[PDB]
Amino acid sequence: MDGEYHSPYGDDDLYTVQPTERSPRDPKAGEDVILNITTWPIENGQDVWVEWTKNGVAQENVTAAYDYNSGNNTYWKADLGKFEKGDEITYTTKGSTNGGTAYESGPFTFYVTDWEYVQDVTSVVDNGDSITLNMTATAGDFSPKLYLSFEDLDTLRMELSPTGKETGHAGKSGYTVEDTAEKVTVTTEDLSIEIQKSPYRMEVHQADGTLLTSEYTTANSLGWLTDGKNVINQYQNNFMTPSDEAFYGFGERYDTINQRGKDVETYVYNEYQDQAQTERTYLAVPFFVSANKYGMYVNSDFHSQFQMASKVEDKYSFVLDNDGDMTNMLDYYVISGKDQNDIVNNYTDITGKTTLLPKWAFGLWMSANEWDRESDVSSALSNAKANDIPATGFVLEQWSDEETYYIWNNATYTAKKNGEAFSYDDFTFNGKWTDPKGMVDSVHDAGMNIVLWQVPVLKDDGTVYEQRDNDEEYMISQGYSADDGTGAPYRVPASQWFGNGILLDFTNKDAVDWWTSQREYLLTEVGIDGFKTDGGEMVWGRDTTFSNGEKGQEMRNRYPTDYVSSYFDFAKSINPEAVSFSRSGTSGAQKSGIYWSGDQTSTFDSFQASLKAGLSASTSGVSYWAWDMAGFTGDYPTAELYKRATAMAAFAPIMQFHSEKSDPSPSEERSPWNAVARTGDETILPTFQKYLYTRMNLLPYIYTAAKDTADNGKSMMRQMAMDYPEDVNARDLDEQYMFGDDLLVAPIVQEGQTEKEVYLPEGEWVDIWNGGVHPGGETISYYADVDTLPVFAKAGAIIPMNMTDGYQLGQNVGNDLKSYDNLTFRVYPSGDSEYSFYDDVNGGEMRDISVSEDFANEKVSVDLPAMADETTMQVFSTEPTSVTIDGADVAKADTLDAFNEATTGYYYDTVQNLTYVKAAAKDAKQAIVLNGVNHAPYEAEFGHLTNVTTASDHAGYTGTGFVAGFDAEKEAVEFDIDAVDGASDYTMEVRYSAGVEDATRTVYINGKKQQITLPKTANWDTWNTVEVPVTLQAGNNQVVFDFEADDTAGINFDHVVIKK
Ligand SMILES: OC[C@H]1O[C@@H]2OC[C@H]3O[C@H](O[C@@H]4[C@@H](O)[C@@H](OC[C@H]5O[C@H](O[C@H]([C@H]2O)[C@@H]1O)[C@H](O)[C@@H](O)[C@@H]5O)O[C@H](CO)[C@H]4O)[C@H](O)[C@@H](O)[C@@H]3O
Ligand SMILES: OC[C@H]1O[C@H](OC[C@H]2O[C@H](O)[C@H](O)[C@@H](O)[C@@H]2O)[C@H](O)[C@@H](O)[C@@H]1O
Ligand SMILES: [Ca+2]
Ligand SMILES: [Cl-]
Ligand SMILES: [Cl-]
Ligand SMILES: [Mg+2]
Ligand SMILES: [Mg+2]
Ligand SMILES: [Mg+2]
Ligand SMILES: [Mg+2]
Ligand SMILES: [Mg+2]
Repeated sequence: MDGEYHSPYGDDDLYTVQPTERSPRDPKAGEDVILNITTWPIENGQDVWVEWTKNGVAQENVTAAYDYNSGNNTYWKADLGKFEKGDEITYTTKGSTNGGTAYESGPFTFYVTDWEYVQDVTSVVDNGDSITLNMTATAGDFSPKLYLSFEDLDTLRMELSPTGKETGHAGKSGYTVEDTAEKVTVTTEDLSIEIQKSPYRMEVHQADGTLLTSEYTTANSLGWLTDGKNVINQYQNNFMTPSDEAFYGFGERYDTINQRGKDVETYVYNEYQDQAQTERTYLAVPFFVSANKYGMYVNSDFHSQFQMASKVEDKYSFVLDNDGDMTNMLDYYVISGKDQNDIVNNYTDITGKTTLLPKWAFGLWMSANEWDRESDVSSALSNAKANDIPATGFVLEQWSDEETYYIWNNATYTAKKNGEAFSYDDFTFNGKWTDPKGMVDSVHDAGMNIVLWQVPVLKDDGTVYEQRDNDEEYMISQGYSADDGTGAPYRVPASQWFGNGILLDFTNKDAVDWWTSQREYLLTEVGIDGFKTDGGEMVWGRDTTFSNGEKGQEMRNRYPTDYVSSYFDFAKSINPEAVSFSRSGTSGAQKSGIYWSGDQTSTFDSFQASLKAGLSASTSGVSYWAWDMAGFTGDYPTAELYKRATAMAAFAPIMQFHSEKSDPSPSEERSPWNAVARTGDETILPTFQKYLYTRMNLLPYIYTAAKDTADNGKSMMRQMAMDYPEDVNARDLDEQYMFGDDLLVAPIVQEGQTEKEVYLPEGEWVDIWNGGVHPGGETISYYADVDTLPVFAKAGAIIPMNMTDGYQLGQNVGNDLKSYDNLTFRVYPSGDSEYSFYDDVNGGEMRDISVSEDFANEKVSVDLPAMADETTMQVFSTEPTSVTIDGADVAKADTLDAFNEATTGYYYDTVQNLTYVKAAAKDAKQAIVLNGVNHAPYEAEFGHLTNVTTASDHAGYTGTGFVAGFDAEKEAVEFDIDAVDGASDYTMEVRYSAGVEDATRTVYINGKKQQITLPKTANWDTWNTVEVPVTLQAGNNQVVFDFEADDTAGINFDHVVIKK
């Protein structure tokens, strides 16, 4: 016998076990305890046994029996039997061959547990800023205490002390209590908390009485798992949930946006590519938002399992782990708010606000693992320029020596001792990187910023490399690693990524200062702009111990955020414009930069999953989210996937392309120029350009939304139910979302699809590309070829943009971040709307713009505040008869060139139905009024057409053309028309041409028929308007124009306008 081995918890992995563990790891009462033991080599005459005590009394030895052999080893099972709650078992496993050398493992101790639950509230003590509920338990001899406090008047905090020896924290005092013999009610202006005393049971209501959530119907819902003497290993609570409740968030989730029916694990993990299928994630957060208008946050870094109607149909539960410490209270919050986004804001009050990033973060980020030398970088920059791709972000991954990870590849130097930091001058730069500072300089010269890839582990694959060995030596001697629980440094389990490597203990300030000081020259001298801090999901083992005294169970989820946050703050301390780009974290991750969805494939299935990950991450407070556009590996994406992915990426929080392969032939770059090369489809380039340029045109709206995230907790990209939680059609949507406050984006995420369903909530929605109007409250069908993305503006939207003199979306404005070309505000008038623009170009002043729609009196008014730049309003309406600024008429410009050369004026874009109004910069409010205007036209060519087509051969039409002829039976044009101001009579203007003879058409208004006369126009190049009286009602009015048997003559139908 060369050895024996048993270790009850193995690596403490949630998904797998080592072959020498105890099962169950933590025995409960009535569970059979099995010890898996190994001996080597495989040899006859081996004896394996267990020496042990139960409650301090020696037991008869238990003999192990063989299980199987594998490799050089024999595996055995020793059966200890079942135990009762309270039993303390201590054991040593032993092996020997023929009475000789006994080898052993242990001693190991476990305490047998069982569940104890809250029974009744015996007394209530109101301390003014906290309330204590003294309770009885269903079993055992504890005297538990549940403390209630208010983090705010709409945010309830519960802290449970099973033994009653701990005390909860103070909160707000603005509550009242109505305590009676059978019940206690705690009320604030936002919540009503009703608590039955016997048995204890809590219901959380809004002040108006509406139920938010409640503990399970049978009570005894709240519990702890204990042996009654030494340990508390888990906590649980159970709640009632009706069949229709939807549950969002839980960190970044790849399988579904609605976790109803799932057992959700709060456990960070590095799962390569099949995150959806395994239901795993790098970024896990114990916070969810329910469409029933509340969120719940379990405040603990230990692993938890959320059982969302996965066991019993009307029950959800959380089971939270603990390390045994009986003084650790259960601490969770039930979070209300003014709306769903305010619930997220309240959550970030507790766990941390998003840190506003510099504007460069919101441009295109270019990346490819294959970029591994200076010539690759100069080529990327030249290709970007040759293809008119003004990106703002650049990433290097394969930049280092691949040993120390803070030294440029090929650099030579005099190896240092004692972890002393190098300076740029210490190195002689060779081969792939002859001048790193110059390389960096060239990136900045192109208007981009660079980040370098990092890991939180000191590599140790057993190979010899002088400087790495020097650092490992120093790190261990300073106690800069975490401890394995025996005085030795913690190493990542062997079979994992960076197996055998030593983690830097990021809880240890001195260790962090040392680790970062090795990277300092990169920021102070080389001039980088941040780090792509990869990995973090590397803490295994229960006995793993950190300088803060916490161990592995508690630190696994926290470690990656301690790591990311440590680098983020460090980089920023030296360079205020620095940005981190990471993948792993837990609650609080949002404070430290960008999170991307990790490693996926270039397929539509993966694209769908990526969108689910961004939507769930959003609800969980991680707003600055990215993904590898079109996937980073697998067979190269098809032109169709690359085009569909580019569209979505451009209308996402962070836009970034990337690829896995280190030295492929041909190139695996997910760049647009390489995509053209690989697919042979040259049309990819102008489509990518269109989207990238549109994003840059929208950068003012995007960056303002980025600031709203930081200040008010509203994520940039949001699942539909975050804005419409009561809308039954919005609950499960995962192929569209809101972007900023006012844009609805509906990416085509299915292969071969061109008929896109888009669910439109209540109100009016306008296609931002062409001015097509879509009343809300139904699912429409939008024809989207491979180059097209449905995007719609909400009623009342005010959207800042940076336009060229062309003034259309999709025109290249460049990547200048320090000035605007033509600062423009796109407006869709609807009642009174306001917007606060973040003018970062001019010191970050908030510009409060308001708009007052008054179509009933043919007017739209804009109150423009003082600005530092010339402004152009683009207002969706019919053509004005006049426009005033401060009561003085501004000049009408007949052409766009004339509009551009003017200092002030107005111009009507006939194709887009937009009135441009130009105002000069002034240190004073300016009152703009558009007179004689009506709601924009409903274009006939955008209507639902039956057996009739469009044309554009006779000039003077609005929109893109008109419906041509429309002169045969069963030919029809149907509009979806909104009442401008509620149910009422209105005048409908019908614009047409009838160059040959008088005509008539039949019109149906919500089923009510009338015939209209359309007299002859001078010729087909002459348009006329006819006014028809209609009665419209609230919502969507179906207005169908038909050519019936008694109708006559051909016309060209331009549009209809609704007015008073
Ligand atoms: O050759 C010139 C002529 O060609 C097309 O039609 C010939 C069409 O003429 C007479 O009928 C038309 C009918 O089709 C419809 O026309 C509307 C259409 O008019 C112009 O285009 C016609 C073509 O249809 C063109 O002049 C115009 O440019 C276009 O924009 C309009 O949509 O309705 C008119 C009025 O009732 C009718 O006169 C003729 O009766 C028929 O035999 C012949 O096929
Ligand atoms: O939102 C309106 C409309 O947008 C697209 O169609 C625009 C398209 O409509 C007609 O075919 C005109 O003749 C063209 O000039 C326009 O480009 C969507 O495909 C459609 O579904 C949507 O309703
Ligand atoms: Ca038209
Ligand atoms: Cl007209
Ligand atoms: Cl009517
Ligand atoms: Mg699906
Ligand atoms: Mg609040
Ligand atoms: Mg290369
Ligand atoms: Mg700098
Ligand atoms: Mg009004």
